[PDB]
Amino acid sequence: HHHHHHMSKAVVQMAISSLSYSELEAIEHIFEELDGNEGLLVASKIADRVGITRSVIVNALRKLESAGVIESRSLGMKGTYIKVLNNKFLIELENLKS
Amino acid sequence: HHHHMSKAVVQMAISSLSYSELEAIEHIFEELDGNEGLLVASKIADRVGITRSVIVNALRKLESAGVIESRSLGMKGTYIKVLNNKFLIELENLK
Amino acid sequence: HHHHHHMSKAVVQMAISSLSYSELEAIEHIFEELDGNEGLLVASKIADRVGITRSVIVNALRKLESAGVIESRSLGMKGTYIKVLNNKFLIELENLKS
Amino acid sequence: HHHHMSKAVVQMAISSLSYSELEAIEHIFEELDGNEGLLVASKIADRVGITRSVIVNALRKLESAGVIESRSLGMKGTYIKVLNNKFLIELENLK
Repeated sequence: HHHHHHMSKAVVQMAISSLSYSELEAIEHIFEELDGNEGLLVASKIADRVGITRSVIVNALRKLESAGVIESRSLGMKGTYIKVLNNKFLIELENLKS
Repeated sequence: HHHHMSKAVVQMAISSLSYSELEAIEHIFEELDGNEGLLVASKIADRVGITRSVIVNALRKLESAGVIESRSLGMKGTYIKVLNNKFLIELENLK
Repeated sequence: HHHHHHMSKAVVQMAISSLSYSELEAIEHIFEELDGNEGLLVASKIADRVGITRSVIVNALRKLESAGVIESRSLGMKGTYIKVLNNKFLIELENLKS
Repeated sequence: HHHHMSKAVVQMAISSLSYSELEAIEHIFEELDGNEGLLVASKIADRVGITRSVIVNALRKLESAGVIESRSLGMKGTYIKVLNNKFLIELENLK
């Protein structure tokens, strides 16, 4: 049936295993402030809430993007515009919520 | 903590398998226990109805992924050891 | 320096290892009819040339897309519009040309 | 043919390493040969200038990827075997 999504799973799985614990924790908050597949992130709000520096938000972000799971864009000014490219991602995230 | 790389490795490995190759290990591994044991690809081809080659390179792939090991014995069988903790569970639910 | 591209490499590497030999061979031709990063593919021309059916072209294609290396779009009519999303891909391709 | 999954596995593994973790195995593995041997993470921390923990979980990751194995001995060392053919070359050129 399932058109072997696996590949998309694998990718996500990989992406995740590379995150640090702080980066992982940062990710669950980031993708919950999201409105489904695309949205806007203000890193300060996340940073303030979780008690970590924007670097870890930023880095978490890069790691994901470099694995091609997301794509993200400078809205200079206010936040950063995030778009999920991989359907299986939010499952895993939503899954292992701890 | 680290068990994601391992999941990844499994999904990576299992996702490079041809559809018929997936089917074939599906059965190799329903030939139970869950660590080690053996068969011959003759006895599963003349049995499930899939040629003895798809068995042989389905294996060759899991083994290239590091997911398993196999001393192919001296012709009288082919010994399989799952050396990847998580292959076990991650297999089960498959298509 | 290199902002750990690795992840993008890994992804590509993975994508590749899943292709069949015919699918691999099909890929080198597809991505050479390309004009750099994006372009247009007519699968029949490829099929005719390499002597394989459109299914393998199509499948090769899916595998890549599902690993998020490319994205591809129905131009119904004429060809299929292909876009490379991963910078490290064409290196590997261009690399292992055989 | 199949040696791509293996490359993949290596790039996968090595890409999950922290920058300092990469640096640390860089040296663990310049402590040469190219299959097996040992050290202690005490003797490389009080040596290269990186703490003994980054050594320990850099290892834990390569080993979760299946790239290596380690019986951590009985405190008097820590035995390392690269069990992945291609880790060898793929390491070399690193950042």
